[PDB]
Amino acid sequence: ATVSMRDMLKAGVHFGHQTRYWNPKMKPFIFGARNKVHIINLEKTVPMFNEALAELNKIASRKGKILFVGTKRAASEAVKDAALSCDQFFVNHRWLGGMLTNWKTVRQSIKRLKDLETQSQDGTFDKLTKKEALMRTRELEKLENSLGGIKDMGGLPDALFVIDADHEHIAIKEANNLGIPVFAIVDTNSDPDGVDFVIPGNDDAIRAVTLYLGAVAATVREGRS
RNA sequence: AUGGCUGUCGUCAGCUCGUGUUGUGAAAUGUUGGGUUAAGUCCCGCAACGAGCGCAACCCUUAUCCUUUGUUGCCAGCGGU
Repeated sequence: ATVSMRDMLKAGVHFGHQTRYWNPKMKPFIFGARNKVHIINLEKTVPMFNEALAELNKIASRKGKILFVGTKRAASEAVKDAALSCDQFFVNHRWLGGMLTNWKTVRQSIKRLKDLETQSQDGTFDKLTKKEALMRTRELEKLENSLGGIKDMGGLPDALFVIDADHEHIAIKEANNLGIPVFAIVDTNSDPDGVDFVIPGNDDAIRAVTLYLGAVAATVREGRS
């Protein structure tokens, strides 16, 4: 249910950012400065990695629903790969400011969406003009581009897994105003002071991210057993 | 002192709200930006997400044809003038 040290070195989780982009609040996680870029100390990661998955395993044991939030080009598809396979929810393209804190109004949008899939199956678009049809279908891809992963959820999730905390300060802050636990893959540029459970590591690699959420897909299945 | 009604800015494209969020606060954000349009018209991006009054459309008339009717309307195809 855990990962080893050498395979993490294979995915390049030690390759952080330059010294021109590091957040001074992560000095306890910096080994040294090789080639002018900070290198993450791996032996500090694995225990904190297990502190995260063990905590996430109990949340998954009580029939809990977690959220996978990754917006960058690396996890634009990787997040979805884990989601439906691990029976969870997600967002991968656009995080609407006020997705959880303003859940009362965004819930209006998901019912607005579920009407579109229903009208697309029975044959409601093939009785009216293309003027009203094609723009309504373009409204359907617009709504599934963001709400397509949390349409079949209902209510705000129990926990939350986020990638690149710097790029998702609007996401983790919404969980802080609710008290929802945060499991972040914090990088050298991000801030660790807003996360409940930090995991120092690189996120700018498709093989690195799949090593992360691919592993948490196993622990969530351990909770669903 | 007012209702009703009316002009005007101006048929100019703007004016706001709910919720969330930022700020001690007045307020801001949304409604900013890149293009576009007659138009916060539309698209993308975005701590914004949506909704309403507007704009547009639905109304009337005019320009084309078809179906239906032919009086007191009209005169091609045929007779008497």
